[PDB]
Amino acid sequence: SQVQSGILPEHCRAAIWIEANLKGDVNALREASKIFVDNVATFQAKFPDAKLGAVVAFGNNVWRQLSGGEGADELKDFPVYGKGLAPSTQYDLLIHILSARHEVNFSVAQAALAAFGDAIDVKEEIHGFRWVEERDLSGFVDGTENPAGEETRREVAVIKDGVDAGGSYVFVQRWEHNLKQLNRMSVPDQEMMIGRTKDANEEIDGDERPVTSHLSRVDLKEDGKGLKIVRQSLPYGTASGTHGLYFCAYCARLYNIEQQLLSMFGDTDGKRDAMLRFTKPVTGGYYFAPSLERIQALG
Amino acid sequence: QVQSGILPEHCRAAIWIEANLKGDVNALREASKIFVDNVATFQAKFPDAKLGAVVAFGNNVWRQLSGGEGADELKDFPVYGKGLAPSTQYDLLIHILSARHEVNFSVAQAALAAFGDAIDVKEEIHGFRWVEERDLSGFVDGTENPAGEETRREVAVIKDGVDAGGSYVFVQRWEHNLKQLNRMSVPDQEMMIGRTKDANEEIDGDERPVTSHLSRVDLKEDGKGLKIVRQSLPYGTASGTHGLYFCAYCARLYNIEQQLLSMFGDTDGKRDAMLRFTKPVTGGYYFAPSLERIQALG
Ligand code: HEM
Ligand code: HEM
Ligand SMILES: [C-]#N
Ligand SMILES: [C-]#N
Ligand SMILES: [Mg+2]
Ligand SMILES: [Mg+2]
Repeated sequence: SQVQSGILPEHCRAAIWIEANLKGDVNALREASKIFVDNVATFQAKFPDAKLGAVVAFGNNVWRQLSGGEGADELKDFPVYGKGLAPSTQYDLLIHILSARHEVNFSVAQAALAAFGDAIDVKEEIHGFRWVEERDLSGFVDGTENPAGEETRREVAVIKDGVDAGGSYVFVQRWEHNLKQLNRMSVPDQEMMIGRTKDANEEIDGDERPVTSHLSRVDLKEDGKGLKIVRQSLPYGTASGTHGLYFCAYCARLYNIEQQLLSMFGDTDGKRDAMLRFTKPVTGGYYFAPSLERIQALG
Repeated sequence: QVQSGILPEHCRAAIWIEANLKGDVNALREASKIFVDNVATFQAKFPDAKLGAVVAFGNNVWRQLSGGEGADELKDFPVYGKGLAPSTQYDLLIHILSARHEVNFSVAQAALAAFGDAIDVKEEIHGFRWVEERDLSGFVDGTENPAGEETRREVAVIKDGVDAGGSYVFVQRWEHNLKQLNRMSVPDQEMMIGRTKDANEEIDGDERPVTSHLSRVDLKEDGKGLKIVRQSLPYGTASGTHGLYFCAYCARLYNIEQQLLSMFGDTDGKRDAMLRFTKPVTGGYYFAPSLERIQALG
């Protein structure tokens, strides 16, 4: 019934994402997941000012085993989109921790690793940070059309009824920005690529921007109803090394996310997102975040 | 006028960049002036960040930029303990610290834009203050660090001569093995450090082993402490490499070297007990000139 604490929080400045494969028997994830959510409650009690939230989510094969094939009807392994333009790196477990304090997130990440122990093989650990003026590292404001407030975010992200009530589908994809390539583009060119102006963050009218602009690729409607998602993405990386956006989105329907990916990567109309001129996705996975009561009923 | 990153206390986050000079040493002259101007711009834009930064130079490049004048104690970081403390001496150190990691990141990008392809970045470490100002080992870090601008200036900043306003910097990245630490009982970890873990109380010098960290580094010469200004912070990922990025400033390189000779077995043949769970993997000495000296880089 109860949603996991990390799906809905807004404005968190820091996050940690851990993606891992299952090394042993899948049944090891049952007690580890219960221990971890108990650990999250302990850290929320110890650091109330952190406004800590976390999510434990599962890949298709593992979730089919843990659920006995019941529910999560849209869950599947992340496919390769655009025949390869969006790679697929589907793992078994996703742990997303977000709060106002990176140091508290770090302790929670250590608790997650202690709980799962050697049952998992960590493939990725990314430390996200909100950058100046809530900008992506490209220099464009991120966040503007993201669903706002608990009520609307719950409507978009949280499954309303049935066996999966309180759960959500998660999509994660790490992008590597080439800022030298971006800086070769004039600001008019970068704005036509995104579909919003850079300094003032004003939307460029849909009839004035290219159909390849990011907003034209992802602001999708079906008979006038927007295919909304709750984004929790953040910048990550080092200034001298790899950096970019760690894309993360929650939705009550995996469909909304998939339609945006088919659009961005050329599968819908043969055109692809103009942001591929300076950044590329290097990982990709779909996961199912059960409700807290469902995690308690894993035993 | 001292560089802004030496003296600030209680920084929440830092970025350290260590690099080698690829191009001409003269490219570091203009780049350093641009960078200190960028730091002043970021301090004006983000006053709440309490942003500071330091540009410091390795022995060979500082001898060229200074014409061999001053910085009498500067030298390439040697290995200590015949190898226990490795040496990775580079040409340039950029240290950025503040209350806001996001501001540090913009300043790091400005540093890389200023130096451009004249440098080869060897290391970039993003430090974060952990819960209760503890090191990742779980011990509080900073208790006996000089407190207040007056005392920190006395310890870190050169008082007179050509180098007035400058400071010597030492950086050393440590990689913690928390599995090895967790195999130790809390009393055994407490005798290794020389302070109690939860309460952070000093264990009397006559009660703790001479190998305890405090016994290795709380050194006195005729009753006067060999003080240093530490700016170290935890770093890393929970699943990968993590530890302490050690950073210290001192008006005399001597104080730092005496602590290293002690920790790594060169003084009395005994080594720091912390080597049971953590090890240093980089090491370098740099000279941080005063701001007036950076302006005069001609
Ligand atoms: C390099 C990676 C990406 C960057 C830099 C990026 C950047 C942005 C920016 C600057 C905006 C406009 C401000 C806003 O409304 O939040 C935006 C909007 C959006 N992005 Fe992305 N994005 C990225 C990847 C993605 C991906 C992979 C998806 C979905 C699969 C996505 C879905 C959205 C949605 C739904 C919107 C809101 C569009 C609207 O309704 O106006 N983005 N993105
Ligand atoms: C793994 C690396 C290290 C760890 C985990 C570590 C940890 C600590 C801790 C827990 C304290 C006690 C609290 C305090 O006064 O701050 C301390 C004190 C100190 N450390 Fe370290 N330290 C490390 C490396 C070093 C190094 C390389 C040096 C110098 C070369 C150093 C010099 C000091 C000094 C001067 C003190 C204050 C001692 C006193 O006057 O009581 N530390 N360190
Ligand atoms: C889009 N973020
Ligand atoms: C010691 N830090
Ligand atoms: Mg719209
Ligand atoms: Mg003492």
